[PDB]
Amino acid sequence: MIEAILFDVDGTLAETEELHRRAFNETFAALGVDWFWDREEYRELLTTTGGKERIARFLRHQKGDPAPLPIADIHRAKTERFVALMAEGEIALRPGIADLIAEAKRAGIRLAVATTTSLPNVEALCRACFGHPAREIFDVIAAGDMVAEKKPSPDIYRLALRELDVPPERAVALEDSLNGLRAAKGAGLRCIVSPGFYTRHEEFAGADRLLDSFAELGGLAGLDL
Repeated sequence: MIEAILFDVDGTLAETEELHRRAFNETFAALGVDWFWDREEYRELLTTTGGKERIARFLRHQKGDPAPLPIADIHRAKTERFVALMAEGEIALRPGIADLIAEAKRAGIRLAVATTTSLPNVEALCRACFGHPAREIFDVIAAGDMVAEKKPSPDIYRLALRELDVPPERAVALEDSLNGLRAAKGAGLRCIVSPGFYTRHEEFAGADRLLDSFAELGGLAGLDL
């Protein structure tokens, strides 16, 4: 039985990371520092999950301007920009996502996000893509600093499962990245992977299904096999 479906957010519900990159760059520009993350560098920086963590890693190694503000302050400013960007643009859910979530709801299946993205990021996506606050879409929101150890650690998925009160055998995860797959699998979850722009280069050995589009599931039916 599928009692619950768990979703990563960025790269799974919607293709958002390019917008995140824009928000980072426009933030650095706004602060007047010489930092710029191009697509190539951002692809590498995405192996560090967590916004603050990604900023920290970069600032530990980069040779340009020193940080003018602490990590958290930079991330807050970037978050405000991302939230604004989500509100104005026309971000679409990835193919198949809307239909799967509607099917699940009709079927009395609970939905959760398990993500390294922050809560304001989740809210922004839900408002823009679903037209409703996150709590109206997802029964359980496990996000950001709610756990100490980020993906590939399974901790965020363990938290999500604990809050859902659903054991892994009655749940399934949808992911877009290797770190995500590893985190789901470490929590004992079957995991459906469909990569996005920034993770198409990765390898997903051990994914229960690997798809070009979540639409290939044909909804709930594709989760059983």
